Amino acid sequence: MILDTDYITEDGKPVIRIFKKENGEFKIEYDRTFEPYFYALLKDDSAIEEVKKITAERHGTVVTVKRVEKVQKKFLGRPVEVWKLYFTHPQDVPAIRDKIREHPAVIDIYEYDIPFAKRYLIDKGLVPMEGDEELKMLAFAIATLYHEGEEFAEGPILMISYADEEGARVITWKNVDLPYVDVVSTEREMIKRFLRVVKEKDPDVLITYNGDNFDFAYLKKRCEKLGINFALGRDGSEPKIQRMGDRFAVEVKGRIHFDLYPVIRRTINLPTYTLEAVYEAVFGQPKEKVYAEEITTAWETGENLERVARYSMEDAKVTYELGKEFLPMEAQLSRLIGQSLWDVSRSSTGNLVEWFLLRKAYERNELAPNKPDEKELARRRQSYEGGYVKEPERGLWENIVYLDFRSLYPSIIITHNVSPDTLNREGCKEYDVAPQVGHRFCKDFPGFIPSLLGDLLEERQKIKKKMKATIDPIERKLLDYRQRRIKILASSYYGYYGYARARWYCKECAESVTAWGREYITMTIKEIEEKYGFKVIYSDTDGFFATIPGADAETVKKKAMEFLKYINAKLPGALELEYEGFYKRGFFVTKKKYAVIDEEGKITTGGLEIVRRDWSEIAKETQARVLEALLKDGDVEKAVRIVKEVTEKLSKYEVPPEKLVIHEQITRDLKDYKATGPHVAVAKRLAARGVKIRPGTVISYIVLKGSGRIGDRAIPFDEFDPAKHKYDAEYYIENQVLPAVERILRAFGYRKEDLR
DNA sequence: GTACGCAGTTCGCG
DNA sequence: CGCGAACTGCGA
Repeated sequence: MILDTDYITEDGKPVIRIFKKENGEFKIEYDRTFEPYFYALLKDDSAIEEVKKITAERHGTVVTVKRVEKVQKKFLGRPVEVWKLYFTHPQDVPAIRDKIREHPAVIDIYEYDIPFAKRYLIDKGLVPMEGDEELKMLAFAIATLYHEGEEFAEGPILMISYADEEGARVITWKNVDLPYVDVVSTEREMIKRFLRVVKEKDPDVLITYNGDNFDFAYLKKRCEKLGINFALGRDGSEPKIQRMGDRFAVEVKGRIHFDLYPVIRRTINLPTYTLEAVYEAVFGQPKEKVYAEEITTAWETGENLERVARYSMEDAKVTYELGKEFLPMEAQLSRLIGQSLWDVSRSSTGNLVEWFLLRKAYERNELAPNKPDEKELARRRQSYEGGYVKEPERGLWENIVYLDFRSLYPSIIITHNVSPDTLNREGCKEYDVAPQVGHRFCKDFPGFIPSLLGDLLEERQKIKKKMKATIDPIERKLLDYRQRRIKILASSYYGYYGYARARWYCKECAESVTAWGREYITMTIKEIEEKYGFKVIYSDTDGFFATIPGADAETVKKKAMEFLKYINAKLPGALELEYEGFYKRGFFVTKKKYAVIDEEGKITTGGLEIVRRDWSEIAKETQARVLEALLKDGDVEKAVRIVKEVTEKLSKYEVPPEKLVIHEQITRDLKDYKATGPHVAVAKRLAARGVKIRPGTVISYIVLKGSGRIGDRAIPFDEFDPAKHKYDAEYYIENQVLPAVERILRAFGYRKEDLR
């Protein structure tokens, strides 16, 4: 099983290292034969003699083109002639590529920003994370001494906890009477013992929760301050801190540093992403938080260090448990994308699609388009029309079916062969024509993306079959993870077409896909109303709710089935409308806001405050209980009484302040805000106290009693002192609970004033 | 990764 | 000094 690749330099030459786990043994394979390269498109072949002479400078050393070769390739499916330019070292390419591109005989250059070790995995056809190999994992976490207004890692690490299958332990340099605590004499001795623990356990994976931006950078700054060779790598190297975007990332050679934080952010939508919140959300068990101030107090007074050590131990333990849950998933993603787990677990959706496409392009001798430069990026900022949203027939409805298309956009892409290499391609004998926008797509050969998308959907169907028949539960689970990742990838192509930084960006493809989608959904709506007497209540992009006014439940279900058989004989190719469910009652608030209940009593909602992080729990729980009284009990009067009891508890300050927390993430640098709201005002006061605030930080605040701007009265919740602070009961009644429920109950004649 | 949509905060204008 | 526009977050 391949775990990772990198390269080192030997006498000026790159040597690829393939880190492997085969039959339980860590192994490094070395490859000295791989040459870095990129491509140049020339105005005339004779010009290669001049291009060959171009030089540049690296670390004082002259950079030259090593060797050149004319190759034939395809660009968007058309033959093209380019020159492959070879170099001695991969660091030669960034040094020289601009001077070559700028040459007057060079039209353009291609595949010039592909990192050498990832180039290697593609060109050799190697796939990471294949095989039945069991990886050894170890989570760890640190606890530190913090003083307000200090510089990063000015204070010592107090505890290092670690956990694996055999349990969890805490190393610390004060005496703590717990059986899982190992006591050492100093911070230095604690770090050194932790190093020895890692070396002795020799894990394949190190699991952290936010180790990329806290724990490893803290350990490095302490190791520097203390003069410790932080030799975590299997080659004896120290952890490598890399800048990645607005943030950092930490790699450990010969291991995989698995930081759960970016994995969870792009996998689960949660109100906050504290370790405690993620743990409870995933396993349903509570984890108590101990705050820095309590840690510092406990360390400085020596009082109650057992609480701190238990917190530290639980940190490592739940980090291990979350690692066990999420690593096999990401490992299947790594295998599907064909790049290392380290890279893939940290990569955005668009980047994941692009690396998969780069590999498929290589396999098909297709030269890759470049990422856009600044000019082209500005060219690509125009938008296009999206999905169809019908204005709902607002109110309460009965006996509702929901019908939707199976993977509408992937089905359109495959059926109509929507791809940049088929778009308006001349000389074909069959075309499909996008409605409204008019773009033509040739059908004479599978387009690059349709062909890949069809293979993905097919393989996903084969995997589900093998799952049902396999007796190995491990294989079945890993197959499950793979088929789920394939589905996600399949559903990512449409958005990637519209992604202005995409190599294979194609606005014409994107808007053809949404144009066909609008046509298919509005055609279906028109047919079910005109030929089957349904009334469509609401529709958004790829499905609709409908009923037959005055018909009983079984008539609506039967007639819906008859309509499906009718309509699906009219839909071409992969398009398929399906019966998604039957709902006894549904309430439609506005576009994108509804709630329905099935015949078993389960309520599902779209777009309602109940799922939003920026609405307080008191409002969300009140909305949930109202929806229960209406859809499940038909008891409007009960729902009204519920809102009144809630507002009465807020008025008497009887609601627990925990239910009053609002969460809103910071989306940009604090400097770039044109307007300041509550969460921005709270972020700025925190940052004014030294607190790191980056895009993606979730501000969790509560609104206190007073007047003026809400922003002026908002404090972070973990500063809420129930004696020094009184929350704004009128705000939570008037701006949170009542708005969330008024838009529902007004359909029955009530206004806000009747709900207090 | 995309477009479409609601709606709460804040501010400024007339 | 009510009303709307800008800004903002997050919801197929």
